[PDB]
Amino acid sequence: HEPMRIAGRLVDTDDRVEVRYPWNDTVVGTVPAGRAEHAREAFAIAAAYQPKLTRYERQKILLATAEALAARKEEISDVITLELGISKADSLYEVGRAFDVFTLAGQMCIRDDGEIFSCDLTPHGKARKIFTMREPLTAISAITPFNHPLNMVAHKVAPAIATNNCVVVKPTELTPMTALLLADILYEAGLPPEMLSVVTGWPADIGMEMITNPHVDLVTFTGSVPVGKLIAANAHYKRQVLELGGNDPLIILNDLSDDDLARAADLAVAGATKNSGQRCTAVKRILCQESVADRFVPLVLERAKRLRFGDPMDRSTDLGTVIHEKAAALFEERVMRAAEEGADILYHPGRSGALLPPIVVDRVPHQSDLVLEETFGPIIPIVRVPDDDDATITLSNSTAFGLSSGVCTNDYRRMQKYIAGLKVGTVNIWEVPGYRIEMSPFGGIKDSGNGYKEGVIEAMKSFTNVKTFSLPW
Amino acid sequence: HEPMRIAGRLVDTDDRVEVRYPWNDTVVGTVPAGRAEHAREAFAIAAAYQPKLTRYERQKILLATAEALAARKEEISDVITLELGISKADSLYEVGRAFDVFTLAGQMCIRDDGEIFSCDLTPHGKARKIFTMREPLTAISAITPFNHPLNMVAHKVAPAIATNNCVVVKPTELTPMTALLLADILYEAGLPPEMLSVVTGWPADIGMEMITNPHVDLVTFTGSVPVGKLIAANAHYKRQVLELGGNDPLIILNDLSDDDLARAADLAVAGATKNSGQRCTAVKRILCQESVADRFVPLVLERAKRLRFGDPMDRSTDLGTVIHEKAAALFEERVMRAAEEGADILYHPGRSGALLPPIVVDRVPHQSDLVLEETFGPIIPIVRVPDDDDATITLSNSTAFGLSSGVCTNDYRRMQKYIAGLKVGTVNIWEVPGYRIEMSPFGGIKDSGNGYKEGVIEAMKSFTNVKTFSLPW
Repeated sequence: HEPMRIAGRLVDTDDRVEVRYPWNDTVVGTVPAGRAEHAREAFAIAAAYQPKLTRYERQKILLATAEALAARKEEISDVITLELGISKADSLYEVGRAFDVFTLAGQMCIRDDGEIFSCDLTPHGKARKIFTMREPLTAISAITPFNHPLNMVAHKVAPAIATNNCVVVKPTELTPMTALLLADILYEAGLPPEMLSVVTGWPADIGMEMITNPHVDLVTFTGSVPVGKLIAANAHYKRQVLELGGNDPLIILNDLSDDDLARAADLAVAGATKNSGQRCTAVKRILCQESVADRFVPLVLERAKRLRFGDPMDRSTDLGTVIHEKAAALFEERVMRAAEEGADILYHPGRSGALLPPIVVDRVPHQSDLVLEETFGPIIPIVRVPDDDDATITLSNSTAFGLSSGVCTNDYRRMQKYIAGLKVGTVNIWEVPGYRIEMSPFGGIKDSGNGYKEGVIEAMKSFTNVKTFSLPW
Repeated sequence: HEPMRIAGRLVDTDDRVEVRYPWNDTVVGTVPAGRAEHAREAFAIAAAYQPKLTRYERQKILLATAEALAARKEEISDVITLELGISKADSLYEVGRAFDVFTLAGQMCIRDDGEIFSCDLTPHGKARKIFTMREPLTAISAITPFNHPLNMVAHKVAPAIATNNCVVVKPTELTPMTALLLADILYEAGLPPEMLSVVTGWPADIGMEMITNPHVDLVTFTGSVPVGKLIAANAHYKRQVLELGGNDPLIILNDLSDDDLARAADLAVAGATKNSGQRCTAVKRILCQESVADRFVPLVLERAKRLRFGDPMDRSTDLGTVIHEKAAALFEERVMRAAEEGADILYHPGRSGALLPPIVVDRVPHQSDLVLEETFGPIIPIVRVPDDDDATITLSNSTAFGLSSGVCTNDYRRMQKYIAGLKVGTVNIWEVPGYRIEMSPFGGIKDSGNGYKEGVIEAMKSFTNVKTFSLPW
């Protein structure tokens, strides 16, 4: 039972949004069905407040938050698992990521990336210097998805704090409780309350206000392509940082030894199945060159069978549920359909509500919905691709997405060919597409994002205006 | 009489857009009334062509262009003056600016701003490095205003060349001939023709295609607020760099000696009247603190009276016309009206068609349209402000714009207070708002721009995607 947090105040409403635990579809919490007026108030407070925190004070708040996350991780991951349905293993891991986000944002506070230009450069030159500096925006709108109820909020809120911005968060109504808890932690860690609000409600009531409120200088959104494209249409003349899906490959080249195939298999399974496969950067396509497929697939199969799927609150569970039963149903459907198109299902112990096992499918036609569309579940789909890198690259690039990628090979020449040729934001050699540090530049192209980078450092830049000034010299 | 330049080809149409010389309203040229299909063809060519120029080759082209601009400056400034009506003095100066743009873009080519991250940073760390690199976009759409028929095209086209992009430019139908000439110079300088097209036509025909063409990854536009806002609304899910007007102050603080007032007066008159006052960063509001106004105003008056305004092709003319007679009429109107509201017209030798003298007006109510609106002409309007910096800053910040500013003072404390307090993209101490180098970060906030920086360096970043790659280490 959680009210909204509007600049530190608990704000309630009559109507409720029920939050259900996807494992057994029971109500585990309720939050307000907030309305435009609530967001509107949150933004007015945000706009009127001018943060004056020193970099030291910002760092203290961010580092205090990091410890609170560590200290309370069991509690916080319980909340995550209860609304999202991912295993405690995955949700404990999420708290670790959020711990990194706050720690790195805290540490980046001592950093000033100002520049200096000399002006006596051309025939038009002058004896003068130009200096750079950053300033915060009026207010920032953050809209977050169900997949990382904690880490997604952390990524949007920590850089805002670090830069003396005021942010208003609207988490998805599917997983709003983690956000509300994070706000409480932040207020306790000493954040001036005006710097953060978390509002909840139905998209038809409060969603549009997040996009159109006149005080909002920047909308930062992570979510689906259709909602993303909608936002891009409706947030006129506001800066927008849009992080949409991925359809990311793990590419297995034919130079690999059997030992290496086994490591690549480890990556494939982990990358496909972590967070119940609910990552923009999950392995959604395992592109295996024909030559090595017969050796590779059995290794994948063997690993997929070891995974324990079931009760997410059980600490020995590897793989919990996906967000809900109809997502699970849709994913299994895409599997069945691939099979009818010629795919070979190797492992499928059966779906149970929102609980999908780590289904292994081989010889997936790469046109088939399963892999052409983004499939946001723990499917392990192997697409057999030619023993030709140009063909492999063209195939890898043939979807509407372009976020991240993983390539397993020991041949440098081929490595750099893929690095140069994949149309994506990130190419990871010998790691899953999902691999990054919380502060490296993160973002996709094509349908994966509108082309701006995120991660702690780029978010901090993104959340400021550069002001220049020049002095006689 | 000039055709469009579509990837090096001369492309004509039956219907013509007449280009008129604002000095005497006669037709000096004609260009095609291009249509959506022409733009569409330019963009298809752009998208299909993958530039492979080395950085060396790019630099050669850019630097060869610079020398052609210097070599042909008399010819080029003639073309500018004949379609825009600014004095030869101003149009020669414009060629110098474009000379700088190409020179600096050329020299910035040897630069690689790639970064390296170590990954062994947290408990989730790995023995790995992440590396950064930049890649060009599919196609860039550039839309330019009448203001700087040459320099505005230069700023959009040079960084595109420098980054192996393909750009399609649509100059305003008011001053399209300079753009067409620059395209010819670029082709001669060795640019692969696919990398540049210049199309012309009515906004109602070809304008929208520039905004919505599916190959366009980025729209870069400089122009009016209304047209800017329209573009922001219509270019869904495209990156947009929007540079709108300014309403920029020159602020005269009360610490100044009479000697310093005289220098400040020089800045006020130059900043107000240069390019016939047709700069987004023109001095449009001279905010003089009361204490010094009686000493300052006469110094302004005296300098305004020295300006020679008349035939733009006369080399001793300082001040040519504005873009057309109805703009001129609108600006004079705002002056009359300010006078009715209590302003004091000190010098106004009379308007003649599009030719506006450098009108000096004192005691301008700062609510009056003349200074509250952007007045894009060589008006010299003095607004008397209180001997209070907080009031001065609040007044300066009270318009819908926020681009640049100038502050004349010798008191460091007050300097830094204005630097921190003015809500603008740039604060120039002891220079006009318009002062910058062609490669320093340039851009406004509020109604002045959508919040992204331009100038050669930021443009180059803007016109690329950052791709990261990581290697086991």
